[PDB]
Amino acid sequence: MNIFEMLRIDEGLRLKIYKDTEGYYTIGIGHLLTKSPSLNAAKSELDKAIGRNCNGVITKDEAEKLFNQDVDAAVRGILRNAKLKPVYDSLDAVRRCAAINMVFQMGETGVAGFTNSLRMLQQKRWDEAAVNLAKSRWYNQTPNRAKRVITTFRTGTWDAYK
Ligand SMILES: Nc1ccc(CCCc2ccccc2)cc1
Repeated sequence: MNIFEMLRIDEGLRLKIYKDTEGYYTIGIGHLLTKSPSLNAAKSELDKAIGRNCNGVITKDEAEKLFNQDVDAAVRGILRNAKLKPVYDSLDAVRRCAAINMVFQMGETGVAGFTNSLRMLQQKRWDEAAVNLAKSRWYNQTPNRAKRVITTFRTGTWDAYK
């Protein structure tokens, strides 16, 4: 198991525009296109992302290209973030994957919330961090996925994905 296999489990693969768990137009392996309710706006974003006229449909190769870019972008965002980088650097490789997973799903908009979770993770207080992480809109709205990610932070193993 690695971050690509982990996020492929959590996000799936769909080759036509679909709505994500929040109702937002998405394609591929969890590639968010737009939060606008306009399907036309989403199709424009898709064409811009692929560099061709797609009318809402892509191939698996193209979905995987966006996926590689999106994982890369999540990592690079963690490393540029003054609050996230020290915690990320403090973690082992498996727990780093859990961190990338959360930033893939939610961007960096939830860093100020999760301040306390971040401190517990840096302190390696794993059971306490797991309790705090679950006290969240994230957990309530996507509980099965959050439970998998939280188990990964708690244990440093892939048990929740096997
Ligand atoms: N949006 C959002 C972004 C970040 C978090 C913090 C938990 C994940 C993480 C843990 C360690 C290092 C980097 C990221 C929560 C919400």
